[PDB]
Amino acid sequence: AVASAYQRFEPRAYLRNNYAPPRGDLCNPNGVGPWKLRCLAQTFATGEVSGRTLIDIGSGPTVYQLLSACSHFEDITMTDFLEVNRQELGRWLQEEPGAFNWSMYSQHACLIEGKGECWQDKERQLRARVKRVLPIDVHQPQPLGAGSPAPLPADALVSAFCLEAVSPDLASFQRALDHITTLLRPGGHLLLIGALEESWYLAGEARLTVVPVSEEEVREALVRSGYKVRDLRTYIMPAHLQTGVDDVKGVFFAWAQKVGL
Ligand SMILES: Nc1ncnc2c1ncn2[C@@H]1O[C@H](CSCC[C@H](N)C(=O)O)[C@@H](O)[C@H]1O
Ligand SMILES: NS(=O)(=O)c1ccc2c(c1)CNCC2
Repeated sequence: AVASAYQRFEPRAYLRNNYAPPRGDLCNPNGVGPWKLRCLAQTFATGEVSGRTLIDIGSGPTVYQLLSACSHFEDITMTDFLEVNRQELGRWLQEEPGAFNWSMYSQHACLIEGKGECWQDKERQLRARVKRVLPIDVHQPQPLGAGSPAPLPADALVSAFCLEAVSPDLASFQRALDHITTLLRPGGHLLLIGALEESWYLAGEARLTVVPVSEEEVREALVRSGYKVRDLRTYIMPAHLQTGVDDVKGVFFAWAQKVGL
């Protein structure tokens, strides 16, 4: 019944808590922001993660996780359980009033990538390759998609801070991973980012209870679901980034392959 708590989820508060200074201050190279974008950028740059269709699971109200991705997939589908979030994304996609400002992130993605691209072009490219924002539920064996417009099976998947924040225990976690994995073409690639050893995090009046997982638990989970773990890294949270919006201990990044056998 996490969903019950997620009913009170405030997008603007979530964004403010996790993507605005200090955590949203990309100037310092030792912060999470740089780190996250760096993991994402290096991965796609290897050129091994490519295709036509890609799906972002539990996008929430954020778009940074697709910044380096849009360069490699022409059809991008973003998703999220809450309508509030799908709407918050819409504001940015259609450049509506009050949309969130992702400039710092677009810019840094451009710096790390090194193609001399300007942030305006990357944002316009991402906006262009995002075809639709679909509701989803990782708890359903068929992720809230009876007959979804989304091209299946997607060529790749990306998920940031979703699974561990929507499942109450390690098993819900494991099963949810199984659910989304079905959406992925064999030989496909998964890019997973999430909290390490986190039990709660706020979001306005919403106070989410979550499953504290370790790098090892994540690895085992990926393996159980049939992935070869291509790359798995962890960022330990510095004291200055440890605010009162949660109790994260670190952030992990995983690059996995749906092993076709
Ligand atoms: N059953 C479910 N299946 C999938 N997503 C769910 C869900 N219940 C809640 N969510 C979504 O879980 C997300 C957790 S926060 C996710 C973080 C976001 N991807 C980022 O990178 O910042 C929210 O957008 C929330 O609405
Ligand atoms: N500081 S951060 O940008 O790396 C980040 C992003 C999302 C979430 C957390 C932390 C922790 N709680 C889940 C949401």
